Amino acid sequence: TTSSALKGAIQLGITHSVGSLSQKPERDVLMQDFEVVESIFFPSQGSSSTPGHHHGDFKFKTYAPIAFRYFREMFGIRPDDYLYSLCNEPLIELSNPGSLFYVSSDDEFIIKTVQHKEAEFLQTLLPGYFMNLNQNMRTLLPKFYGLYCVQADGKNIRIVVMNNLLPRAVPMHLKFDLKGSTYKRRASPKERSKGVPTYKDLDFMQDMPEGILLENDHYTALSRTMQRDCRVLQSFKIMDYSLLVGIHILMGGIPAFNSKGERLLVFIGIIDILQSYRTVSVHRPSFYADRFQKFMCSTVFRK
Amino acid sequence: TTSSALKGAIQLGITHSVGSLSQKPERDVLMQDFEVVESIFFPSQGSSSTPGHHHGDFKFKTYAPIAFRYFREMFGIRPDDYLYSLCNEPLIELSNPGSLFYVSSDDEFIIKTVQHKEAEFLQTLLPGYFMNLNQNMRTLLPKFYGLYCVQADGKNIRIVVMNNLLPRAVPMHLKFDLKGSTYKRRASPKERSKGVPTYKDLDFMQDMPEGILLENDHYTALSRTMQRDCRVLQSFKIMDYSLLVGIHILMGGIPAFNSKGERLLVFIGIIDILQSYRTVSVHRPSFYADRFQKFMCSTVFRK
Repeated sequence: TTSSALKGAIQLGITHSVGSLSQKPERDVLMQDFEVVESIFFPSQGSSSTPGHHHGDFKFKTYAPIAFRYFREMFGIRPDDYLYSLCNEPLIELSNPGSLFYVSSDDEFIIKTVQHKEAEFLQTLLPGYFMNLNQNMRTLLPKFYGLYCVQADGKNIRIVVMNNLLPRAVPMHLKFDLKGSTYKRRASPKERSKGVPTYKDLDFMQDMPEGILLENDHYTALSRTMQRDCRVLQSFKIMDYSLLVGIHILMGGIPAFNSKGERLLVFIGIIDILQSYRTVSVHRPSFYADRFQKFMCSTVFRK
Repeated sequence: TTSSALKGAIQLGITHSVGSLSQKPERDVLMQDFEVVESIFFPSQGSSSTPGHHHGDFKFKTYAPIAFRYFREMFGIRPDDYLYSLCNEPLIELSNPGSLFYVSSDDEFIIKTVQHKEAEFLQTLLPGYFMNLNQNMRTLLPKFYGLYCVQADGKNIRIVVMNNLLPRAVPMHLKFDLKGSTYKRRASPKERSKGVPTYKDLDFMQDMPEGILLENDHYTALSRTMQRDCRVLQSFKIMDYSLLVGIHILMGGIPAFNSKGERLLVFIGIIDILQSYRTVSVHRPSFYADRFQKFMCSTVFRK
């Protein structure tokens, strides 16, 4: 039960870590806060912790606690809802190729697994992530809610908690994953035997040759924050990220769009961020991010 | 003419540096931006610059240009007004013991001189200063508008541009400079032969034994952002700063206050910041900042 052992510790780990944060009074974030790493150990019969069929014996670390309560707050995630969704309702597994990929019962939170490299990375990129939120409210970047580590019998599973663009609340008729490149960028046979498959660039150019149409006001805004997100991402030497796009042929938090003659609710966000600088040229990530926006404006079309 | 040589270069230096920034389109700040140092050289007869009786021959460096346009913007300093006030109206000198202390004609900007140490410092503390603005709008900290350096015949005069709490627009009947300490913290004989002298702690405790009274709403707010500013300052290992307080016995941007029976417009802000970590204990700055607020609540009184 590699999984059930993890599944429980994560729920038990967060209840404590975040629960006990909520007794302390809130106070602004300082630079020092991004580097903190608070831990706590979870024995079977520890008074101040709890025992468990899950909690056989382990330690639970949470990175940058105070930054993440900020980030949650700024995302509008009331902590009661956070730790209800995660720790109180049986979260559910999901195949997606040692790394796991869990999801909340309410399907508003993804819990991914991440390698030591990709995790320490994220950690270093918190201050830019902060500088981003506070300057670009409509940022299509991933919404990171938390970063933790379940150290288990001499092995560390580190995990990231984040939003889940396309939640299941509103149905998705179409899903595209887009990089602005082309090579082997079709869907696998397996993938198109799904119900609402996630197509890719080449698929999009033959299946949606007419673009996805937007009114000048909505397009302007989108162009604007693509450009901005791309400038950030570029700054961090990041690449191989894609624009996940949920089409809904109609809390409609989407944009006003049109097919080749019909009303739409698109739903989009940038994904697969944590990958940068470990042999690409010094001007590669720039090229990648130009290609990106320039292409997302044969994807999202105007007038 | 050590001074007139500086006075002109500063005006000529900023016009160019900031003027030419305004042709480029605005774009968000990134962490990389805090470390940039842009320069430009000012010969007598340089086409793309200008000549000058002031500009005999010098180089002009501006630190973190893009962060400072952000900070200006956030302070509501329209750049046309910035470089009119500074570069277009004859700024005026001021004794205040090689360091000079200029002021704008309109008296809305102080131009101080700073040593290599205190300047590089400020530079390192920009990201926290950013994290502060964006989290505490009513921050009693200094408003840094710009940081530059006039390299002159093989010597660097570095200078800081900032707000000027008590401007002369509204008259100041009383001025206090307060640290929450006491030792040799009286006014010099010279100082009290001024018109509107800047008294200090001991003076304040005998001259204002009745506090400075505030209504629960206004006091709450003040307490709150003292506490917060002090937490920031503490974080940066900073001390020997004071609360400059302008009393006006009545664009009234002050707070509602009362004397021992009369209406008031107080005007306050934290000053003398750039001094930290260069032999004080690891918990000294904390002690300094506790003393501070705890004392500023025998200075600013409630109910």
